[PDB]
Amino acid sequence: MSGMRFDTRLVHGGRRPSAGTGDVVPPIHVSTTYERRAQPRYFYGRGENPTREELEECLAGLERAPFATVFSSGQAAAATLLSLVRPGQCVVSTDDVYAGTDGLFDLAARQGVRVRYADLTTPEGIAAALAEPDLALVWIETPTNPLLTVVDVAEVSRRAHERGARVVVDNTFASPVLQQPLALGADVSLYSTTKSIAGHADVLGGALVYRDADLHAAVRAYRTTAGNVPGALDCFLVRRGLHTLSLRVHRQVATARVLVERLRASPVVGAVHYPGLPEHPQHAVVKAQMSAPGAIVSFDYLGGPAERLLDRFTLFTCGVSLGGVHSLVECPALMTHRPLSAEARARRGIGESLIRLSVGIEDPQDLAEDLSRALAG
Amino acid sequence: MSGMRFDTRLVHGGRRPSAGTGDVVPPIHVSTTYERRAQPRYFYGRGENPTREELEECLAGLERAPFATVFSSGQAAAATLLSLVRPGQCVVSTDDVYAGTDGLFDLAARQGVRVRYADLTTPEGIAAALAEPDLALVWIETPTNPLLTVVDVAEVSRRAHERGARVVVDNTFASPVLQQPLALGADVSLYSTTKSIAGHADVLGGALVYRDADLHAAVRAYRTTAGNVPGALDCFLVRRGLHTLSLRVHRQVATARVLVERLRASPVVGAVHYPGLPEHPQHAVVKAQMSAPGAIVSFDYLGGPAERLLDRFTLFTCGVSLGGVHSLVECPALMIGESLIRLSVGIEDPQDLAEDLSRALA
Amino acid sequence: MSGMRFDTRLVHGGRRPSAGTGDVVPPIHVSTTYERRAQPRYFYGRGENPTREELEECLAGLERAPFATVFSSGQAAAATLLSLVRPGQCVVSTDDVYAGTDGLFDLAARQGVRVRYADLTTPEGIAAALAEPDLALVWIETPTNPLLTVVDVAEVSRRAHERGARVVVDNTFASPVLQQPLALGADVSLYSTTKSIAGHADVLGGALVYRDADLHAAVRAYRTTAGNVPGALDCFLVRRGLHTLSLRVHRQVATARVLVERLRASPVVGAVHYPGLPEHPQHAVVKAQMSAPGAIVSFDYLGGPAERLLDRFTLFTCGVSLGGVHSLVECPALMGESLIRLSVGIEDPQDLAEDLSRALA
Amino acid sequence: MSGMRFDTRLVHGGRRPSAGTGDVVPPIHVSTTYERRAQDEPRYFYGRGENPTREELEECLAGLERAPFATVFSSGQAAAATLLSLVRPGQCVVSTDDVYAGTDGLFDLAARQGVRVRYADLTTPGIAAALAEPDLALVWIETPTNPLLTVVDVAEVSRRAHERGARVVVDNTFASPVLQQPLALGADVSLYSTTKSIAGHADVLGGALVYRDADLHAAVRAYRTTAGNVPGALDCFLVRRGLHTLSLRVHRQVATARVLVERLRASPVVGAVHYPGLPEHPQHAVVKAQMSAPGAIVSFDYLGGPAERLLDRFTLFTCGVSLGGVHSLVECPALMTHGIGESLIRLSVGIEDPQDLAEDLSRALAGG
Repeated sequence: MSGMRFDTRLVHGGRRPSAGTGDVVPPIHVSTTYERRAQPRYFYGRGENPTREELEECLAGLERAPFATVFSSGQAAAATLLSLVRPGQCVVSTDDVYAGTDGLFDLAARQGVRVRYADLTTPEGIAAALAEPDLALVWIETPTNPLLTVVDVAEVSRRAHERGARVVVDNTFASPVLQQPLALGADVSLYSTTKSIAGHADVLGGALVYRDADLHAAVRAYRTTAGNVPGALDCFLVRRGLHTLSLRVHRQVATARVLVERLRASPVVGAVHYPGLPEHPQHAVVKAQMSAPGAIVSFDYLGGPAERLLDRFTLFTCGVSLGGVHSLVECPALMTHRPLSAEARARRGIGESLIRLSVGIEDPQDLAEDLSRALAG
Repeated sequence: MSGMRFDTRLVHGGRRPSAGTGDVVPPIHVSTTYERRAQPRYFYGRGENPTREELEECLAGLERAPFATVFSSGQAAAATLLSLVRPGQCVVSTDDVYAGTDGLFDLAARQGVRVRYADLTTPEGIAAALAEPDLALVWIETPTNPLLTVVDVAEVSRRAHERGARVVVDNTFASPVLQQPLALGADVSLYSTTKSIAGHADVLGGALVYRDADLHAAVRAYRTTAGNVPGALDCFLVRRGLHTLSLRVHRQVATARVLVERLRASPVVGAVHYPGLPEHPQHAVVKAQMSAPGAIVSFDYLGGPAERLLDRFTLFTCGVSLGGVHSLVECPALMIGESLIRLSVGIEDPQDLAEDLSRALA
Repeated sequence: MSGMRFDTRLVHGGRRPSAGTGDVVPPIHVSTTYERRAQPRYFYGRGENPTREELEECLAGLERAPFATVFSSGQAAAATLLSLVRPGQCVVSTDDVYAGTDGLFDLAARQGVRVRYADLTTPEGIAAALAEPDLALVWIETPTNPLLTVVDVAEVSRRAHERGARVVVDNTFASPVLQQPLALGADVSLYSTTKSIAGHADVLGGALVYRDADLHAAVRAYRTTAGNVPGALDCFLVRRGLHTLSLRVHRQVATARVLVERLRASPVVGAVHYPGLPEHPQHAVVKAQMSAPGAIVSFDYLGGPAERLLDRFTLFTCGVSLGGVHSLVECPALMGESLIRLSVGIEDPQDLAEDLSRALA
Repeated sequence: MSGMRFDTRLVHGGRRPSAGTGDVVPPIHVSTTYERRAQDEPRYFYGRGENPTREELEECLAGLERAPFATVFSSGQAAAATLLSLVRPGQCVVSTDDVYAGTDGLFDLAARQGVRVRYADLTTPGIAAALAEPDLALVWIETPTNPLLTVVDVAEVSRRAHERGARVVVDNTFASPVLQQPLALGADVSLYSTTKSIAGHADVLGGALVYRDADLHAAVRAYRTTAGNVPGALDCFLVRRGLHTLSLRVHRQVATARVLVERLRASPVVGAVHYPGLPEHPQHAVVKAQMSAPGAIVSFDYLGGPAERLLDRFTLFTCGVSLGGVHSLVECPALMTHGIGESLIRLSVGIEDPQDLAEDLSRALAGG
């Protein structure tokens, strides 16, 4: 795939043509076991599988990276990377990370990993955070959920590498269509492929994309031992969804922009959060590192109880997750951030009436009409 | 899905709620049999299946039609419709029809059906064609393969209905994104969903979309008896591909236009066939019945035997079929001049495809 | 697979090695299209598919036959075979065929095929039946549904071939574990693989198994033109179920014998139909052509409306189809008026016997 | 499934009715996301946490051991990793010396987290010494062992371990719940690679834990959700589908293994033959007390020359690792997976015809 552009690699990356039969779509390798005398690289499915390898080759290609490793889930990918941090070492992350990531951070702390939360949006926040001794890993999620703030990956990576730390970007929100963490200076891109990469809300998966060969050996050794491998049929569905990733993301972004303007015009809407708004507090950073501002929107609803707003949607689905072809709506205080106390949410800037939209690929006018009907301004 | 626009119907058409569990993507119904005391519409998988029905509901909705029936393949859909023509009756069709369709025509002829091929692009061709006695079915493929000629569906349908005949359009090439045969006056839209509807070259399927309730009973009776039904996992894959149909088709068309301009400037290219060219012999009809001119292109290669060109592609795949995410190239005569080449445009980067095409031609 | 016994062929028949990777289970070929320059037998999925071919090789091997062809369903396999009969020619069939088969016979008749139903259990029935002019096909279902009548395949085949007719046996009920129609002299074995061959009630399929090369060309030409091909994922599920076919059938038969003993001892049961009973009117034929008497049983219920009996089962499932791991019960007249049919699954025989007894009570 | 016998539970365990349509085989729930307003009782939020197809498989597995809980995983390793994650810094795990290589791999990781791992001989009243360890949290029993097929008395070790307050897990992958019931024997957890005989068709990876403790249940589910080592729905469907025929396959495999053992005992190029069913097996009394049949794994010392040459001669047995599937497998632990001689050979007996398998084995042993 040398010289081929992004949209071509989506279709042909890892597409091994089939010797003898010539299948355009590679066959699905379900076998757990391999005949030793018929080859000698394939021994057992937990360690080796061609369908899985083809997906990894495709993902790596999307970032022009030498390596990728896929997992049973996004959580499993994060767990694997975090497992490389030793007791006594430090991970610096931000406060507002994905609840699952925080869940993993809690597990790591109980094994003696130091987790330090920080403000990575200011020079003083960054300097303070990276002053931590034995700093092993800087964990960046950008844009963040659900307030959609962004962290300057290139700048944090520069400062972090001065301290000898590894930098990972959870790039699930943006996808490699919109953001290229390795090109920005990060060491690892982390994905829940469950979201926009597979894109059809019908399979779980995770991925790490990176360039370091020692990291590659460590990641592969842990996956084989921990056994957090995806099934071949799952890899097939992720790979199949991947073909249309740039098509889907481009449509989702265009519709999100339309919905943001509807929200700004509604009398029952307060603050509107979107990386693309000119008045976004980190607009220069968004423009510098995202080719488009994404398909997630959040806003403060002023018109009455959030539960009633959620009940009025007839096209948007009320549920968690994001990135899929079906548009979704949730209220973080009632759903994704319900386990937190009201005081914890207040401290994080997550109001009771904050609403989050994940824009799918439905007709933008249908989505706009459903939103207006629900808002009932 | 009333009031919902096309792209919304692609995502939510037939997206039946799961009571209790609340699944957004409906679960895949693989069971061949059903407990009778637990219900009473479902008896046996060949007759009834919820996953298959959801796909049919989606397809019917894309044409705002009351009925759709899916099949194990496009050929099976065609066979089913053709089975309704009785011995002694006549089918009139476009001359360049799909070889499989012609294969079916040969079978029908051996059953006492009269098959007549005709030029349906002229008023004289149509009048001559539709003068056949016992005319039961007019079989229109438009645009045609591989010269991409176009037939006026509304006009042929008007004349055919005066003779009481049924009109089917094989709408595989254009897809319902670009052409709406029922809205143009046809009685049936026929699809190989194997091509652009499923779109990922990993499943076979067919479909009929139509409005007549008597036709519906006959089509379903034949499918149940002949058993040319698709599997549930196949319906799942077709339905999954359908979500992105308008995304894929719009991209394929945009890139086809880019390739056509590259072809027109190549000195080893002669005639270029594409419904979107201003000088296309039926361009007025294209503008009237297609919302965009499609993703299939054909052209005369002047540089020698087609094999010389075909061996040089490094991104296009040399193989048959069309409509998929992977770009395909073939020589119809090998796989209509000896050096006529047909392109099926996929969703790769247009500049990569244009470079591969230019490299092969040079 | 030469020299390998039946149970081995179930596991390794058509199990083509994967060059390079060495997969023990062959990978699933979903691709509809093939690169021409990368080979040249594979052009398009409706015509050619390695996963489908592997299943066909396995099925042919189970009857030591050169050819097999699989289809989207048992009905499609039957329809394909029926398409070879010309208007004006005659098909002779057993009177007790599958309802779907009767549906196909009606379709064929509306195209000018003559269908004659006959008693193929007596010498006079056979002689009368096979006297039809232009006899093209003799259609044997044995044991029959739902009365479990049995037809002597070797004898009918002998007489039919004298008349130049082709003989097909619908071998769905028995499966190739219990009955081998080609070895008995028939020309074609027909299967709904939907039933015991796939065995898990989760995929539709059909198959024809035969030896004639001209028939092969005709069958494949029709399948390609009619497009009644199965998908690769479906072929995968059928092939996967096939591994355990003899294990499942042996268990089902053993349990069926226990249930038959229960039925015969019930005061609310009249006639009991089962090929293995000494008093079955064709028991000598059963002993000569079936290695075991099958897993299907039917009987007359005398205790009241069939619906009342059906409602009382708590383990048997009330539904159509047969051959699967789940035991099924149906009333043919609703789905004599009081005839009940059992399809025995692989549950514990004592659990199934208790359920049947509670229901009859 | 109350009152139903084992073979019935294989077919109907977890076979949840489909409201409205009445599907006999439950539909495959592939959706990762769930509509919140569509649930009378809100149980499904997100696929990593909840999935009906996965739950039906778990319900079936739990039912096979008459246990209240089961949890399935992306692999056997992931099931083991989950259980091992619950051992805290400062605590001790005691294990059978000859454990599965992957289990040893996990033990190495745990040791780097401040867990003390002690290997022991649990076949002799070895047990007392082993269980004298301070802070003993977990006793890890694999029985029969691989590849020498020695057996550990589960009830006895469980008795001694519980006096010390330790948890007892049995890796029951080799025997399967058809032949051995660790929870009925006194253990706290049954651990499976369902990749092997439970799925049985060598076409899906999976793992499982089966247990009774509700506090354990909460911890195991919390870890699986956070670590994300969950299986896909299509994989659960394939494991569940394979499970239907589990007792049929195992009974056949055992019968054929007994035939092969007799063939092996008659060979001039075979030394020691290892099989739990042999009368002279050193733990024969324990085998009879805790296994309903002696299993489908056989190993033996090959005396005829280099093992690599022997492996090349099989034409029906497949040379490869893993076990329990419908296809018979052969390996040489010293050359492949690993008192294990250079010429020790292990057979995993499949469901092929016993006479075909015996002839292939005899042909390979004879050479020529």
